[PDB]
Amino acid sequence: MKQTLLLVEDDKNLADGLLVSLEQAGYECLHVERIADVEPQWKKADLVILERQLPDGDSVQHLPEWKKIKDVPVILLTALVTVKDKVAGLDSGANDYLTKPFAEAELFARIRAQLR
Amino acid sequence: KQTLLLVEDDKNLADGLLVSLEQAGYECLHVERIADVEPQWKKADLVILERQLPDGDSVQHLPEWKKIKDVPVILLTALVTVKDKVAGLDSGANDYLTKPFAEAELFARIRAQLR
Repeated sequence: MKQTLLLVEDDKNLADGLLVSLEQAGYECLHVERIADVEPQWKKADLVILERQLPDGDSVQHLPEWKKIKDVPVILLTALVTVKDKVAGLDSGANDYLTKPFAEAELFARIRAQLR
Repeated sequence: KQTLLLVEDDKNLADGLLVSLEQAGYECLHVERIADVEPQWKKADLVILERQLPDGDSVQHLPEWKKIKDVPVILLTALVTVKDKVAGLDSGANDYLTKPFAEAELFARIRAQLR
């Protein structure tokens, strides 16, 4: 009875703070820190908050195959901020692309838009 | 064909933008005021919507229009703050792109909303 967000983030300090705000807002959260660990949790998520710069590669390269598993909204959240990065991320299947540093208020609003 | 409705009173911007959108294979409808939006709404597969129009702020009218038809809406404006973005998105917009923008980014975001 809560919408489940999958957060894929290897910056521990950021995820720590973000997960508290998301949980306080009433979301159920799953936290993964590597590309190798995304698939087992993918089907449980109602929306994926996905960083690109992960310890085992670039998640945008794996996003099309994840989309084949389940078509959930995906918001890329990364410090790869150029227009070329954004075009690459969105054309690989992402529904939105929020740059780091970001405002939690914007991330919350973009989550709502994807789940309405 | 996929039909785009552009709501833009900056004539020079719309002029150049409409040429790129038509060249990419989209059919385009151009509106320059809020009063001229409703008749075109139902024809659009996606609305590219500026906020700052001669007859007001379209964010005030966006919830109304969403009740007519739930079309993808990308706000395109120079109201660039988090407060503006939050207000725009919570009023029903699916995406919010700030001015100045890159046509390449807008094209990708148009694709994301229509797939």
